[PDB]
Amino acid sequence: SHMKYHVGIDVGTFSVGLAAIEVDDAGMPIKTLSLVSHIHDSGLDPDEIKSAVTRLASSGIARRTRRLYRRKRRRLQQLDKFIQRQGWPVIELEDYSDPLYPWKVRAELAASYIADEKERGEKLSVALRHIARHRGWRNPYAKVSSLYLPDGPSDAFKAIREEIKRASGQPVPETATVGQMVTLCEKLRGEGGVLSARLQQSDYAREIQEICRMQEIGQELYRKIIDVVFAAESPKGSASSRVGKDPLQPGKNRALKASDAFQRYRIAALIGNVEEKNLVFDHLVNLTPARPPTHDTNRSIVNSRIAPLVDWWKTASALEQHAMVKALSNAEVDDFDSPEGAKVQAFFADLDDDVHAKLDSLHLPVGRAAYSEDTLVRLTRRMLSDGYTARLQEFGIEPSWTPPTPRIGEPVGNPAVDRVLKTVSRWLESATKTWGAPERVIIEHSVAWMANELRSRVAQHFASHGTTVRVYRGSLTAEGKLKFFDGVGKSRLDRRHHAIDAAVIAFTSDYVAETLAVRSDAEHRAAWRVWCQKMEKLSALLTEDLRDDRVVVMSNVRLRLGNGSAHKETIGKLSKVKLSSQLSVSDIDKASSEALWCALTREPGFDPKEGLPANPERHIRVNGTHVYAGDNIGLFPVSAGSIALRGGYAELGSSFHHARVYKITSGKKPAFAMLRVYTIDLLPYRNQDLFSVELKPQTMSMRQAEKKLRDALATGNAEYLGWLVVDDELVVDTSKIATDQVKAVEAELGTIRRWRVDGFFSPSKLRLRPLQMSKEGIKKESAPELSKIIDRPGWLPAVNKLFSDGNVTVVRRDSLGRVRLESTAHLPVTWKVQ
RNA sequence: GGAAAUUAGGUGCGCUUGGCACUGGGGUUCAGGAAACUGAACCUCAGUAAGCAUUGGCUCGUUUCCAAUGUUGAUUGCUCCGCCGGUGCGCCGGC
DNA sequence: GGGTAATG
DNA sequence: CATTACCCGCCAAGCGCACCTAATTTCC
Ligand SMILES: [Zn+2]
Repeated sequence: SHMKYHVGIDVGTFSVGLAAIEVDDAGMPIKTLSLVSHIHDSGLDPDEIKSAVTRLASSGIARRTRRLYRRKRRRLQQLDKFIQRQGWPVIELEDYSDPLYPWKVRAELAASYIADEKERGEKLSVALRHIARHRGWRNPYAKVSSLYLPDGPSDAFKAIREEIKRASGQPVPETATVGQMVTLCEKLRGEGGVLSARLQQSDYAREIQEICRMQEIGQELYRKIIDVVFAAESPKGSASSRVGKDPLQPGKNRALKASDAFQRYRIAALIGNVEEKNLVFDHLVNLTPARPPTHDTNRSIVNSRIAPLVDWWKTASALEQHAMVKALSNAEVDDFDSPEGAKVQAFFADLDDDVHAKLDSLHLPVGRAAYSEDTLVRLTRRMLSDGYTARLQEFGIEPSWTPPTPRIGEPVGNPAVDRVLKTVSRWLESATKTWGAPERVIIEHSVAWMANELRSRVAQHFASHGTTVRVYRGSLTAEGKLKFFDGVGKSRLDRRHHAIDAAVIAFTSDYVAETLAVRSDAEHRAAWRVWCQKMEKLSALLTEDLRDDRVVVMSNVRLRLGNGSAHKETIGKLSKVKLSSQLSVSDIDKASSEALWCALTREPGFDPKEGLPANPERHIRVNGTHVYAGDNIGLFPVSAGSIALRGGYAELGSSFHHARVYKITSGKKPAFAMLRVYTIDLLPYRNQDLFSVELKPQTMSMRQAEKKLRDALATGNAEYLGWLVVDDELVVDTSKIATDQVKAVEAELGTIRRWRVDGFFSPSKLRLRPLQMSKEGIKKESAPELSKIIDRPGWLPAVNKLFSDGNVTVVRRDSLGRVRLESTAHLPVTWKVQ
């Protein structure tokens, strides 16, 4: 389009004010193109009760924990295979009748020799498998070899040792293993017994060591046992995948600190910051001996006084010892592929058991450089042959060069920031592809990192079209006569003020920018006269849009199947009932599986009202498994939707993906019901349209549904009209269906016809809140009805009452806030409930 | 304003571990009982999202079974389908 | 904050 | 139908990648 306009962007803590106003050729506002107060969830996990935990954070904890249980099972499987290769038997502890049998064996093995070769191996296998389960803690980067010569007893070991001395009275504070202290007590696990059990793997390795001495087990096998019992993956190269990149040379990973490159680079940087001959002379001394810098890694390596290491350092080539640096640093992956690293790795086998612990005491510098190894070396070479100035000539980079920025929507790692970045990119792209590029983009308001990154990302994005981009401080930003919901001029309750503040921001001249912050030069005064002429012209446009309610308050919706944890974490005991018992319809709907529900509901004696009568001769098949009248079956003890899990059960919670809306034509009068679809009932149909997935009556979603809707679906009197999702926008006529507290809100604040879907409260009730309002605007002098409707729990209308007499329309919008009535791309579309 | 090296500090995540809690199997010892039995402490093993993918099986399941291995399973808010746009069939983005 | 279970 | 009480699993460890803030020397 040939229209010229300005763009104002207001960044809030949980909102984004987006504004674009058509501007005259001189600078006067003409028409408002798009006013949007975009609200976001800050990327937070809804199931974390507002402890400021994002989905990314909780996903990672679940991801790592899920792997932890897998890694723990692999260890115990490998230990059993290691025990069987030694001719020892893998005996289960439930075979022995003594519940404390593993503790007795661990104390017996650490005291005297065991005669029988069979009994000695059977009890060693019992003691080893037990220590592996509760094996204490070690530094994750410390390798197994750090335990071949275990360290002295930990502070926790000494603390527990004195604890038994007090409770038992008879102490042995000398050469006592963990097993033989505990054995004489005859409540360990928990807060009370092991006093939080802040133990160490070295303490358990010491117990294993003494067991090996008593059973005539040399170091050749003790070491091999320590390898298996204390096996663990290392977090060595865990950070190697998320390393930044060189701006000058994109494809190369950033240089690693404590490398011969960076160290020889670093001191070259300081001398340059003249004597164009004596540069290299000074550098020679600085290389090989605020304070001056040095080749810190080489100094740290030699001083270590590790006799076997120092011999390798001089004999190894510069490239060979470069691999030694990567292997010792906690940020690099050991390779075993190149010959160099294979030599370093081969050296890592022959060292004595006393050498290993000395390696962990050594500390190399940690960090990353801005450029990359090849660029690090190349500039020192060019630095040597010269006296920034040294850096310029290497790349043919025009001196004004700054490292480029990614696309606007490129995520940065912070979930709250990535919400804004992706939103601003989407809106500008929709704005650009409609009215072309803008003339000015002005951005306003820890969170300032967003605003800075926006300007940089936006400026490069619009560099071709010559668009000015500016940021301003929040205090300078704030420095009218508009009518909002709660007050005049200013408002914290009305969410439309975010777009209004963004509109004013699109018209802040830089000469006005000085005086605005100043108020909290002759030409500066000429600007103010032009400015007020624009502002007074702008004020009229927003009043109309505020009156016509053209300011759009909106948020995105989440339609994918995955949405946090799929059920509650607490597990409860199931209810077991003999099959011959009397089973009402309520009892059958509490069955722990769908197959059980089908077997019970397909019985001949089943009645849709009375259920199943007591019958000592009823026969039931569940997944080919026959169940007699004398067998127990599992039922949920609660009416809540749940799943059988880990022997017991767990409640599904608020894990609704979407809710479907039905019209029930029963002949009496058309009624409206609602089906809340659980996330779990859409798992087998992940690859389909979730809103068209045929849910079967056996699914929990169906059984938890309003009974009226269930009978209608079984007869064909329920018409699927559409689906709702959390953060969907509704238009509601509250004249006939508003509750008393809603009307009290509406009387004080005006009729509220735009509502937002915040939850699916009951199988028959919605959770709605006013779309354009925020809780922070509720003052102490306000009415208590506002806190009920806006804060908690909100308007909770019945689905049938709301849709029958509310004249409700579900409103979906595009990125510019415009109502979307039809879509070629099969995107969510506005529809009317009728 | 910005960039490099620095000293001080913060935020956000990444990786591997350590303890519990919960449910299930087992076991011992108690409390109360005349007993049958309850119930409580402990100890031990196991599960620790639901699932999805591959392989191989069964009684081959619209009551969707079993076993092994892997898992990015839960960031990226318009699922799926479709059309473009980048990217290393898939990922990201736009409608 | 969400929902369930339980009252008006 | 509307309204209200009450329910939700937690705590450590060492390290490293990213980014930001406040200062000093150069240089753009
Ligand atoms: Zn049968």
